[PDB]
Amino acid sequence: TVNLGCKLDLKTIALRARNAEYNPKRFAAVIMRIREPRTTALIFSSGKMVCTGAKSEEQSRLAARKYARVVQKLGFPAKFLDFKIQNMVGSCDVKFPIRLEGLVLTHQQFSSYEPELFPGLIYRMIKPRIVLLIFVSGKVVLTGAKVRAEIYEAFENIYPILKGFRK
DNA sequence: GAAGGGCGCCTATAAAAGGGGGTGGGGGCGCGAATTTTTTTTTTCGCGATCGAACACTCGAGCCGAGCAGACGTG
Repeated sequence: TVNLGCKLDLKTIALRARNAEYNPKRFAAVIMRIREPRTTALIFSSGKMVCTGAKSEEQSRLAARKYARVVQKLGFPAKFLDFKIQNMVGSCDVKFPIRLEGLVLTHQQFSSYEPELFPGLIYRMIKPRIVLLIFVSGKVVLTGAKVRAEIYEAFENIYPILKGFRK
């Protein structure tokens, strides 16, 4: 997220902008999307904006600055204030099938495998407090992170266990 | 045209931000919400209660008759 520091007129924005859309009857924020690092932003009337989609923190800082740029170019007193990363998402694969019934058995306290509902196992780490999604093919997705190290650490913890249930 | 293959959305997690929306916590006014029910019968009482209509005798105040006082007319 980032705060622009001033109030704006989203309808004018919607009118001016070329890569945006606005619908008060649907949602309050105006939606913008740029090809740079290919991203999307949520701009509030309050002066707050949210930026998602970047594949690195520098490019997200880059994209947000680019958004602040087009807002300036509209004639508005944009300010790059209070920039902060709120979440990071990662994934990887291990290339082998795995034992999930066992994993949920041996980690009952954390796991919440629901094969009926969502196909993969939901694992809630409490180290760098991270949420993982593990699938039978071996693919793994991670979220809840604030820095890359938490992903490597959370994965560094889970990888031996997973190899240990290899089929 | 029915049976089937293909395409694409669905649910899940996260996370924040703005505002509209749902439950309950608490409060309070209403007047219907009427549930109107035929009951369920159990009288067999059975007296002794209470209770208001029904009615008769006595007293008090006013009027009329007799007694008495005042006024009018004749001897």
